[PDB]
Amino acid sequence: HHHLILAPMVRVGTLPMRLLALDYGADIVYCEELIDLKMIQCKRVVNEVLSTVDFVAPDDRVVFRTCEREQNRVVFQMGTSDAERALAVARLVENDVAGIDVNMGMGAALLSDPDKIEKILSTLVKGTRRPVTCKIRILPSLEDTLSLVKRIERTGIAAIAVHGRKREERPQHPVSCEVIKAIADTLSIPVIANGGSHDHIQQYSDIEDFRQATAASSVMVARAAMWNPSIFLKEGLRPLEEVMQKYIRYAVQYDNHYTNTKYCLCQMLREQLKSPQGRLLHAAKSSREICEAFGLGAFYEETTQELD
Ligand SMILES: Cc1cc2nc3c(=O)[nH]c(=O)nc-3n(C[C@H](O)[C@H](O)[C@H](O)COP(=O)(O)O)c2cc1C
Ligand SMILES: [Cl-]
Repeated sequence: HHHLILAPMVRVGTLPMRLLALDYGADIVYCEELIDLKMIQCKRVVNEVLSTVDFVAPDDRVVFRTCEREQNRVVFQMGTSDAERALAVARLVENDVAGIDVNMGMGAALLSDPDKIEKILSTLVKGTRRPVTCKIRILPSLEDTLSLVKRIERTGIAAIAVHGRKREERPQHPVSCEVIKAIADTLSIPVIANGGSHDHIQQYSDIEDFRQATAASSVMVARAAMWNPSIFLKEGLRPLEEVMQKYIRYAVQYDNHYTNTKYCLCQMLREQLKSPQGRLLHAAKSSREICEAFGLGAFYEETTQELD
């Protein structure tokens, strides 16, 4: 069995989506990118009410929320440009996560500064027992990409995710499978293929096809999982209505901010946002209003009473 990974996605990658992807067969779940400058201000809070581990900012906002169900499968992705700050964030979350990822697709800007990438990654590798990973974008020239990935490997990281697109490449531009294959061949660490949604990934069987075309260790899915998290289910895609209700149940059970639930459902609805249900969802001013838009009003009242 080759690993099915939920790609890190800002706003999308909150707890309900990670748990939903796990239900449908994802082996590893990356969280949304969280900026180190925000994380360093947080305190670890055990939440008995929700049975979660919360990372709470001084304004009482829960920045990251995790639970036991995903403890051995959640990869924390940080946005960082400083090694000491990166390590302090890693030290905060390491007991509640299975991996620490560094965003290098801060982000794309880091690829132009390999001394910084190297400093941050080597500091993380030496500072935590958790496997350290990074997610990169391919460089304009193959030789530069190959030198870069070898230099990153020499830091001691556990694996590398490769989005087969260059910094200036829009989602409409095709992915470079041949470049991902060149990286996988030159490295002894696992290489995770990425950048395959829509153009290559529309159904489950497409995942293994993308892995074989890139000769990679595993596949990381973003857009296709965002549109329908049941993309990870070997038996085939589940009806969207069924997936959205399953999503809302987790959003309510783990007290997800209604604007975040609304955003994730909007991403799944796509063209169906013009339907009466898509309209009810856009108008929703609370979690109860999202639930009533999807026939989960009674579930909301029952769940709420138990949590209160
Ligand atoms: C809504 C959205 C948010 C994203 N946020 C992140 C992020 O937090 N971290 C990251 O490294 N990449 C982020 N990405 C990039 C994806 O992880 C991924 O590299 C890209 O979508 C290509 O994979 P795909 O073809 O499976 O969608 C984001 C992509 C989308 C669609
Ligand atoms: Cl990216």
